Amino acid sequence: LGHIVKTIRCLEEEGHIDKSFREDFLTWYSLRATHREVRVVKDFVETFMEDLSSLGQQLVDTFSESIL
Amino acid sequence: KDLGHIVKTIRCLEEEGHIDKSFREDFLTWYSLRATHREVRVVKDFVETFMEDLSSLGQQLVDTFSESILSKK
Ligand SMILES: [Mg+2]
Repeated sequence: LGHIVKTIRCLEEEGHIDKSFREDFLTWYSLRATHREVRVVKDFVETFMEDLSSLGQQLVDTFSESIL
Repeated sequence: KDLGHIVKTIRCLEEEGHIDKSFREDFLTWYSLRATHREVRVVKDFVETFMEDLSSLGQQLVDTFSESILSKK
């Protein structure tokens, strides 16, 4: 749930969604999203968090290689 | 403009626990003083991909939410 909120705040701060959407989405997610819809959201966010992790590794690897 | 994207990306990595403060600081030093033009290009491409993925995620979440509304009918 923390990942969902973080992601949504990031999207808002970058201008991809507005405040109304942040509120509506998070309310829906917590209280009205079905088990299937939650699974859909979680998979999208999970993929994103995995790609972010991978990016971290790539940056760390690039830095390290440059040093030796 | 790409510079702000790099800083955003780095903050994201830090806030998610992928890097620590020492790495962030060293990375900035490395980027400014030691990174080759190729290495800088590699960093910029990684960050661009991340900003595009973030945009895409937004669309996916908005579309999922929209679909959920329609399915109430
Ligand atoms: Mg986390």
